[PDB]
Amino acid sequence: QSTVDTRQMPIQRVGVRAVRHPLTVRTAEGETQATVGTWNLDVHLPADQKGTHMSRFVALLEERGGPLTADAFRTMLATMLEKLEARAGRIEVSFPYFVNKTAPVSGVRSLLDYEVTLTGDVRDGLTRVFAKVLVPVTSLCPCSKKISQYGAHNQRSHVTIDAELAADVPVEDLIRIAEEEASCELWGLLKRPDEKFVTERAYENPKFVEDLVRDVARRLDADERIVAYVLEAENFESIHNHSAYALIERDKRR
Amino acid sequence: QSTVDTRQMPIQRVGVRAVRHPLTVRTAEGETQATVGTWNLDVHLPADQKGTHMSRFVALLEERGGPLTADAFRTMLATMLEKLEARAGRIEVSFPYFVNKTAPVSGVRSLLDYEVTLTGDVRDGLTRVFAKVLVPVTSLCPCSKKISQYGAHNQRSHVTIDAELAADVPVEDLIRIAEEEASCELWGLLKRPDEKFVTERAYENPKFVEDLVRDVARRLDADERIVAYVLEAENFESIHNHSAYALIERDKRR
Amino acid sequence: QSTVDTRQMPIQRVGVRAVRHPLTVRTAEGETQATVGTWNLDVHLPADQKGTHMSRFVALLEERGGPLTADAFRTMLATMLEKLEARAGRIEVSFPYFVNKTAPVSGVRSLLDYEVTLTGDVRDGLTRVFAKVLVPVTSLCPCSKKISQYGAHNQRSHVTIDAELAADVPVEDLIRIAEEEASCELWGLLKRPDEKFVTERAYENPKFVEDLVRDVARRLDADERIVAYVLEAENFESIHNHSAYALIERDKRR
Amino acid sequence: QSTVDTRQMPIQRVGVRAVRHPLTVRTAEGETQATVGTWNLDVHLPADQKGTHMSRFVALLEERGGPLTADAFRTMLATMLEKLEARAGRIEVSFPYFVNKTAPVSGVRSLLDYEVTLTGDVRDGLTRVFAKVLVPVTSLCPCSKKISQYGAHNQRSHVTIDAELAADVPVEDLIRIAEEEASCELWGLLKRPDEKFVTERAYENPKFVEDLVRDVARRLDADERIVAYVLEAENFESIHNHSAYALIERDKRR
Ligand SMILES: O=S([O-])[O-]
Ligand SMILES: O=S([O-])[O-]
Ligand SMILES: O=S([O-])[O-]
Ligand SMILES: O=S([O-])[O-]
Ligand SMILES: O=S([O-])[O-]
Ligand SMILES: O=S([O-])[O-]
Ligand SMILES: O=S([O-])[O-]
Ligand SMILES: O=S([O-])[O-]
Ligand SMILES: O=S([O-])[O-]
Ligand SMILES: O=S([O-])[O-]
Ligand code: NA
Ligand code: NA
Ligand code: NA
Ligand code: NA
Repeated sequence: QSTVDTRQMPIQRVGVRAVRHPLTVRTAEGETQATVGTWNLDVHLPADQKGTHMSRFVALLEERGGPLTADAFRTMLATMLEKLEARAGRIEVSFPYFVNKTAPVSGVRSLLDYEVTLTGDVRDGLTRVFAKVLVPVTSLCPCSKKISQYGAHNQRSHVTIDAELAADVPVEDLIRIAEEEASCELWGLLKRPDEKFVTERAYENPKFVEDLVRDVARRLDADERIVAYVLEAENFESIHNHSAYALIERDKRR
Repeated sequence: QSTVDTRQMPIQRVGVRAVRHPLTVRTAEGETQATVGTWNLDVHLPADQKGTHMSRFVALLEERGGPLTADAFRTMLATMLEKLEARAGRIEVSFPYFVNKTAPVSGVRSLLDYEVTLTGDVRDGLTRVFAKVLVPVTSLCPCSKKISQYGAHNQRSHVTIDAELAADVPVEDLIRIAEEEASCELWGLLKRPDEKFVTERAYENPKFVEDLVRDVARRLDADERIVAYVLEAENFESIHNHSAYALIERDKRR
Repeated sequence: QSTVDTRQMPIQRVGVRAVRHPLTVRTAEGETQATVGTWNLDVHLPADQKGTHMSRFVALLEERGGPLTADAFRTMLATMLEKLEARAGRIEVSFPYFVNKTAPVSGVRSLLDYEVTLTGDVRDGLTRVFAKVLVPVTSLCPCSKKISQYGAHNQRSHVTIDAELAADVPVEDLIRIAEEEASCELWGLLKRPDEKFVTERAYENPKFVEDLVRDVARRLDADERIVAYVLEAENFESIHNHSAYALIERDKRR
Repeated sequence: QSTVDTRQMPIQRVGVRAVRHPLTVRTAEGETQATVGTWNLDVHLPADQKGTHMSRFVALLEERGGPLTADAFRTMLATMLEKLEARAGRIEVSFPYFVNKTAPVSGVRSLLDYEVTLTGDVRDGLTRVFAKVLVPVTSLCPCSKKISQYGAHNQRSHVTIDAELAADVPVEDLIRIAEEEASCELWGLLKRPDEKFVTERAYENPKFVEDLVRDVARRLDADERIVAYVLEAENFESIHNHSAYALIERDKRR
């Protein structure tokens, strides 16, 4: 339980990685969605302690019950520190999140999948909560449209908003900013009139990666509920075998 | 070596998987191209033989020298069967492959990467060789262009040609067929005149995934060198979070 | 809607790939488990038809309701052929599947995740249903144990049973054969006495990949409910950076 | 070039991502090793500049020639900033790296593959260079061995050393530190005497993930060349479907 002097050094994170467990989450309409999560749970290990208890992190996942409300997630972080007899720990869980969506012209309903990561960290007595969402959208190239007699190259794009939250934000709030700022958002089901609509909206609203990151960042900068964010936009170029990438990091405290 | 009756059954494939190993390949331009390969080497195991020798498959990779050519690959398949004391075996290697390309208007030269898989199988008295290439290309939707006042949804597409070879075929020949049948091919480096060119040609040549596979299949059908093939085209839809997909399978001997 | 003569050729499969949709499944205890699936839905396209309707495949997923019982899956395949106006189609869905498990000595309960793929194909008037499960287990090397004064090298292994089913088989039935034939099965939560138990059981039951595939195959050969299977075992070697792979394919009809 | 006030904000990172390109690296043994790299090239964008030139980043890759050495990598970072007309930028390349290795007893020679990431960042008037290597090793559980009558659960482990360099360090030096501190290192080709050797040494040298990271950290702390580092060790538990994980982060300037 105690370290040799050559091993007398603290470990910032020690725990389980990639544990797959089912979870239930709460929508902005208060409804519960069943999803599967990949969990990472770790604690700080004091220089003197030889090792953590790995079994306890799995035990905590089995014990937990109910929707993963922002309140339960904070409770889980505190439960882990008590179960593991630790003073500092991180819990991270990623899962696919589905929003029912209405086609722009037809009104036909379809689910779209977003990748959501929720991270809680307790270090220096300070509890920090982060919500990260990957939103798939459509991007059209302004240069292609300007220099071409007809057509404009467009590609699927991923906008990743990772935000430290001062207060509760629904993920739908983060998804909405990316979808509104995108040349055009994505629907799973589109009838012919909808395809006409999204083809035309994207062309009318071309955006480089730089344009998209700046437009999304300005909206994030205005939401007080967000204290700090890392914003990434990746355009999977249709005319190339690589991607165009823009990153903006903001810490309002600083 | 020796099996119990309960374990007295032949194993069609036994050996090593995912062995990463450097390899040099003689190109159509006669350059020796150095690339990294993931190797799968396996042999049929007779009911009475309890196990193959795993170390020998790795030893063959270390022993082998010089550029990989169609003749060298066949020689390796025979060498392995002799080394492993086996009558039937399969060798599969997948590696990134690069072709220097010339931009359509400016003529600027850039590398484009393809995924090549070379597979040799000896079984039932027959030696079969297969060349599989994943070709990245551009696809433009004919419906989007027809129904829209402006624009046409376009996206990166992968054309996978998996061909059993009656006669040796350079990978470049398979890549060329896919690139020619695509709405537009892909270049790593495009100048603004090139960007204008590829935007326009894609628009002038819209193809559905069904149109793309059918056009590639017709070229494969006309090729005396290819006895049989499994052809796949996937369109990574810009307007959707999923892909459009088509597969044509054909055996000339049928 | 009709093909040019150069494009007058049938396409075996045309449809959507990698569509992520939530689904509910039924356990062998008849209970319902909520899981997320990646769906692939395609139909055969007659030479004359220019193209399928891609929107309909997504519409079918949105329309479907209730647990995905083996009876619903057959109904869905028929519904798709009618919705898409086709005569032949394939529906494939993969999802993580969780079984609550009891530790061997402590009796502590933990969930384990398996990858389950369910595939339905309707071609030549014939309906075929396939259930594929990836089961994670533990493998110990017989050679290492025999030649070493102490210790024996052991690694996580994946056993993949893909089976065409004459009649309904619960996935738990397929998982059980792999877990019983493995040097030792896997538990998410293990107390110290359980770790002693699984350390010792694995050592007492060493199995090469060949031994494991043959032991599992014999059990599959005995289950009439299975008409044909592809069995794969991969050992992720702890002493190497590659894997040991064994494959057995059986078609009882043949 | 020119921004609106709403888009008047700096972008910390803008450029190309996931560009695949061949590269040659001079090895510690002075051999020129040809490998395939995935490149990420980005530059800081000033608030007033509306966009970077994407084509130039690809042009630099095509233009660059000769083996990648520490000096050459620094020269490329400067070349890119001049080519892109930028004052701050990052270049990151990841490639498979092979070291010929000698078996512990038989002395047979086999290649072992590592994942190398070289990152150069110029920002805030400071140029920072980092070498990151993923080293595959073997880990044996000390608890399994102590509590069991026979055997000890062991598994492949990845040790990732991400080091900021005060002075140039060959990747081989980082790999050696991880291999020496591991229960046992990995060889591609092992003869039966070698198998006996590595089985026994691992058993005689059991390490927990906390023990492994602490031992590697002590070597890194003693190294004058490394100013700072993020050290990760992941044990892909044979007895579990998840991984044990530990991370130590250290900045000497702190
Ligand atoms: O590595 S664990 O068992 O503290
Ligand atoms: O499987 S989760 O990453 O969507
Ligand atoms: O997990 S996100 O907060 O980096
Ligand atoms: O799996 S055995 O034959 O090394
Ligand atoms: O191995 S490829 O030819 O399917
Ligand atoms: O729209 S489809 O038929 O490629
Ligand atoms: O995400 S499913 O493949 O487990
Ligand atoms: O999807 S399985 O049946 O090959
Ligand atoms: O090409 S743009 O994204 O500067
Ligand atoms: O880029 S690596 O040094 O984190
Ligand atoms: Na463009
Ligand atoms: Na379309
Ligand atoms: Na072994
Ligand atoms: Na253990």
